[PDB]
Amino acid sequence: SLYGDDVVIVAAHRTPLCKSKRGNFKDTYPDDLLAPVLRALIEKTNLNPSEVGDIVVGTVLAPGSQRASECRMAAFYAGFPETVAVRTVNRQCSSGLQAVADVAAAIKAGFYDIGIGAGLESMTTNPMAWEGSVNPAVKKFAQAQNCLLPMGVTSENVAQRFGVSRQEQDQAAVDSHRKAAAATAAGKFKDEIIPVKTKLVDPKTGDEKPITVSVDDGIRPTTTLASLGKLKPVFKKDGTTTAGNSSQVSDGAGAVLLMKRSVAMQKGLPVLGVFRTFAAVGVDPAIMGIGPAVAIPAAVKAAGLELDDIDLFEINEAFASQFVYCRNKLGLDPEKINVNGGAMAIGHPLGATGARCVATLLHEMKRRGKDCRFGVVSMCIGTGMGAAAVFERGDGVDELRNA
Amino acid sequence: LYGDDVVIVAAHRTPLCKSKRGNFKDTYPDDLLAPVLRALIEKTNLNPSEVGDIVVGTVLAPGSQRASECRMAAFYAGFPETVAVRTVNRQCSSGLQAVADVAAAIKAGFYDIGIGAGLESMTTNPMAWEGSVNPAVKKFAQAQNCLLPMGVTSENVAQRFGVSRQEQDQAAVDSHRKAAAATAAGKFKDEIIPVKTKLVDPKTGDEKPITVSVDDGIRPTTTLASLGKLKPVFKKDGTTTAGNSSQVSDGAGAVLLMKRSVAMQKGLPVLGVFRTFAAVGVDPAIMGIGPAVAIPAAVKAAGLELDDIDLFEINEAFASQFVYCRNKLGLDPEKINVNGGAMAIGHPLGATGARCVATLLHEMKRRGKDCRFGVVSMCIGTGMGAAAVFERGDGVDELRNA
Repeated sequence: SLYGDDVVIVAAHRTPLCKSKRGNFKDTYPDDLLAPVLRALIEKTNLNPSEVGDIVVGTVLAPGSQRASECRMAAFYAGFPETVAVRTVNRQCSSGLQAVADVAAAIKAGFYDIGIGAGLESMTTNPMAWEGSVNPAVKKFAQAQNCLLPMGVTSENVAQRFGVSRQEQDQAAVDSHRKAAAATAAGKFKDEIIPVKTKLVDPKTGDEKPITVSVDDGIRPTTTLASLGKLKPVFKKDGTTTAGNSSQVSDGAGAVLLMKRSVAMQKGLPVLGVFRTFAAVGVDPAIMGIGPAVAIPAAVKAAGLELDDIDLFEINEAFASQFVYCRNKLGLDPEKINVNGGAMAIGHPLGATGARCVATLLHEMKRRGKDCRFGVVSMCIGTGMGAAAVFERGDGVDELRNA
Repeated sequence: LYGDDVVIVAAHRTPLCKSKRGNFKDTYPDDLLAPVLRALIEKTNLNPSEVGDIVVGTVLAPGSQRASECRMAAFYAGFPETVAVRTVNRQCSSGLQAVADVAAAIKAGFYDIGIGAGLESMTTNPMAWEGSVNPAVKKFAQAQNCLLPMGVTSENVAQRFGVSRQEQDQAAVDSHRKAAAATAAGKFKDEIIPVKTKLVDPKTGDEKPITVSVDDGIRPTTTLASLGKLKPVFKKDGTTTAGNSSQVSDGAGAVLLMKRSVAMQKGLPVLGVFRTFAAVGVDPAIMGIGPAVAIPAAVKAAGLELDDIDLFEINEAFASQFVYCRNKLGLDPEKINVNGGAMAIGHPLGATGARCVATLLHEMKRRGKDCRFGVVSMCIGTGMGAAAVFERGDGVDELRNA
């Protein structure tokens, strides 16, 4: 593997993430979430958009064709010419990270030299609901039947099977809001976030007003064990999974600009990160939350590393039950995980998460300096999968600062 | 025979059947995909746990549900829980995109073996927009043009480039004639996996077991006269009809790819070699021109000239654009869709790009070493083209027992 052939990240950005239905993107079309982050990649690197080989968008809930069309339209809004192709990918909860891995694979394979891996979801717009009938033949395959379990039921399965208590779950949620509030106040999301200029429509009156959205509106600084303790189980009468220890339903987008190192160098673009490895593995659909416990070791091993060699993690907080389980199972230092908070506090627009987390991870690794050399993005995946990617810290920031 | 080449060791498809009225009208999408996934591992005697990913190109359904359905299909096919699955969507090219994604992943070192597949049940999933359109589209002409009916872009191509009604209808006549001849000669037997399913009789309401083994959309009695009776579908004065457009269909295709060195280790004969892939953007208003741009790109990348291509599978989305692309590129009509195309056998959107790899490679196999290079290509809704160059595999010639 030649140095100049490394797949590097030269920019990684995200919209704020907002609460679906009631939050600040409730009246914002999906294409208007994606376009700003696509445009930002171009504008921040001064890249001619015609040089982009593909735009790959992880996105989960919408009718396939309409959403792929919306992504094409977003690229046009963002100033891309007709010559730049666009596509979507779906590996459920991992889709945004899958998109980034697809671009890395395509560059490594010599399909093109520059690509955009993005993620997009408007959970305001698209409900999570099965349409039409289920093949009765599913009765013959128990694991296929288990693909139909509500995600929240798999959460309860994990908590029950592995003994994750209500307090452990709620504590993780308290920690997520604390860290997210602290990071926001400390300016730690300023670099990654692209503010979105949109509007709010009053359903009561019909009045519209503009708003510029810059912060993740799901963070609740008053979240405590006591407040979380009052919430009722959502999926099981004597259960432990609640709205307060599950990811938030959210709207948002993320985008990452990747290219061959040699191309970045020729263009004089500071390197934010280097893509190293990616793993996507199957696990029991009934306990899909265990995904990261299997995927992280796979990706880390592929990189020639051990778990102790990873300095920072973005492990999605789909449910506190499975987040806590994975952290404990892998024996990871809690202080190295979701250091600026996670999806319980800032939300989980399904397709956006995997891509936006690359931005959150890399910008944090950037700020933490050269010792924060390796980072992992990982998440569990509905229907029983885990994905993980290993990234290496770029030196662009240091070279600029010490110029 | 470089050990790192991405090779195809098996490529198969279901029959393709007319949506709503054809033989898969009562067949769930998972039951279209499962048989082809199973066939890939049975025919190669491969333990399914060795497959690194199953990537399914599929277009019309709600994303999450269909990705779930694909995981379910893999379970039906006998794959273990450890094998991951995902879907991709680049509209009409999705099935070919899936194959390219697997080739890229293998080349990149992500895994050594993968399945690229395509699936569509157009019986199950309508092509209709949901919710409102963003008012912003009015400010971006090219974005607005993404909302044009595919059939309107067909008219745009026919009018702009002067493709007559007769030229369009003749391509359809040819497609049915070739498909009929190929079916009768048994030329689809290698690629087709018969599907055991159920059919509800439209007149009696009885349910019967059937085995579907042939494409049910072929109409050997198709003539210029019969096509002439048809009325334009998209414009009152149009030349695009149901008869010179692809059929709306249900079906699936799947391709098993691996590093050459792994195929060699396992003693698996090589059906084809993946060489190059291009996906390019074009004017949405004339999306049908996709192949005229994508084919030269993929061929150039492979170090070849157009004349070096021995066989083409260029999707017959609309005779208008099919004829345009054939003419624009100056291709030998005799080397394109030699066993018929989508006007005769159908176009289940996501399945087409994958099933065409099977159609292409099995024909290159039968045609012998002279048929060395082939291309799969198609236009893409919203204004893209895709093309892949494949090389004919040497099959048993490279094995230990050669």
